[PDB]
Amino acid sequence: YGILFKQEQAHDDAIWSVAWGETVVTGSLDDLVKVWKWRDERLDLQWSLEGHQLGVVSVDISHTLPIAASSSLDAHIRLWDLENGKQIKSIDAGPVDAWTLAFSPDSQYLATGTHVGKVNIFGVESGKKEYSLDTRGKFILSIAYSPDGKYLASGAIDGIINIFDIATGKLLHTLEGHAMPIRSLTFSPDSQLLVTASDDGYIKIYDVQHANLAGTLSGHASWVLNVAFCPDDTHFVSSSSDKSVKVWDVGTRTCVHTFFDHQDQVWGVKYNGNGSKIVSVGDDQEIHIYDCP
Repeated sequence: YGILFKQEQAHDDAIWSVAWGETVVTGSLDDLVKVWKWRDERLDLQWSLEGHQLGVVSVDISHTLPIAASSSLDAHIRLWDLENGKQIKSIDAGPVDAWTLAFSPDSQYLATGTHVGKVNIFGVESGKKEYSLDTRGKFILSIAYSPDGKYLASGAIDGIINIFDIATGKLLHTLEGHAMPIRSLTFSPDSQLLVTASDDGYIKIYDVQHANLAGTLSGHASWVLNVAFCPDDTHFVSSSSDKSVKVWDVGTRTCVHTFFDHQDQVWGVKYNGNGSKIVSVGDDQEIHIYDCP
């Protein structure tokens, strides 16, 4: 493991979210969505996407199509054409009704968490709200689709996690788990495990089928801001307010590596397509790319 490339001043304010598709997409409070090309060991900026009127909260990239989606504090979601750097369309989510974004496995739907306790599912082609999942709870700070397309999970500001059945729209389970905010959750590539991160500094691992807690990892000294899975289905990576990025072994439930070369909160981490690179972004406005064996 090791630091491979650093882009200083990637953005002009905090970068809260990043997605890896060759192509890295970053969302920042400076209002911009930037598209970066990872090629021959280098990162180089391709597009600077203007349109949002206020800071960007979340971004995602479609798995099948060359598009990215951003949500912003300006109450809009924008879809972006990655091939030519232009905006496809802009959707009025509503005031604080658009926090974190995620494309569905097939990129026909885009889900967003709301301040009112709902997960709003938007249609990529139609631009309209196609349906809503209701937790009946509190500010939803994280959402995740299970790769297999069977489930959606949402983590709330008061520590409640909800697992929905995406084909019936019914709430299948509601977990107490944490009592602090859950700013990130992610399903594993085989859709069997659900890993959740929390302000309490603990990462919790749930089996999805039985819905029970499998383990808890200590290792972050402050808020866990992000968790993301390695394609090889065994590793995941976490980032935190404590300025560190950690790589974990799902099987042994232990830390394999920590990177400390960030000087502020690290908000975003993802593995690339073959799990040989990790990208990290945060408050220090830098993009780091790490090499993995």
